[PDB]
Amino acid sequence: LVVIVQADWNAPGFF
Repeated sequence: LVVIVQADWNAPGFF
């Protein structure tokens, strides 16, 4: 749900 690291549930980051 953030921008850093691979990608989360929707956003391109976990951090």
